[PDB]
Amino acid sequence: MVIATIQAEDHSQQSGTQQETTTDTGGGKNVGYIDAGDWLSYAGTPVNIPSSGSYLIEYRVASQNGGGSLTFEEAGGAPVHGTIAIPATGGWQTWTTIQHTVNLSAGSHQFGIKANAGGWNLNWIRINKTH
Ligand SMILES: OC[C@H]1O[C@@H](O[C@H]2[C@H](O)[C@@H](O)[C@H](O[C@@H]3[C@@H](O)[C@H](O[C@H]4[C@H](O)[C@@H](O)[C@H](O)O[C@@H]4CO)O[C@H](CO)[C@H]3O)O[C@@H]2CO)[C@H](O)[C@@H](O)[C@@H]1O
Ligand SMILES: [Ca+2]
Ligand SMILES: [Ca+2]
Ligand SMILES: [Cl-]
Repeated sequence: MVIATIQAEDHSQQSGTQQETTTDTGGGKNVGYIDAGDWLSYAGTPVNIPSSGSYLIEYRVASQNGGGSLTFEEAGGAPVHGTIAIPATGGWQTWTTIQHTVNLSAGSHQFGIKANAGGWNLNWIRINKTH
């Protein structure tokens, strides 16, 4: 089941990005202007992970030219949970949902996202239990 949908713009701390209106389905905002080394923290909204095992993490992303990469991690930078490439969608507001599985320990987590490479926008993240 879905543990949580986290809107990208609901970060508690960030470095180097900016919010903008999104035209994706449902409206609201996206995080843009993401460059290599930029980061977002969700430490202000802890997410309880009910059991140790596999979780499918989904990212609602847009990218004009491609080349982007992110790491899904614990806020602060360690441990790291996984990395995923962001494909080109051909527009800054042409959206798609990408997916990877990570393995998480049970308990209270504070998540963060680090941009390894830029060129992508983020609308929201969804964390799913798949074990
Ligand atoms: O890897 C070496 C390179 O590091 C670059 O700087 C990194 C830095 O080493 C790394 O620790 C940092 O991780 C951030 C982390 O600082 C930040 O912590 C937040 C926290 O989430 C927030 O809740 C709290 O309020 O404030 C903290 C900041 O004081 O969390 C994010 C998300 O988890 C982490 O990615 O990131 C830096 C930038 O990439 C150097 O710039 C480079 O010179 C060096 O070679
Ligand atoms: Ca930036
Ligand atoms: Ca959003
Ligand atoms: Cl970059």
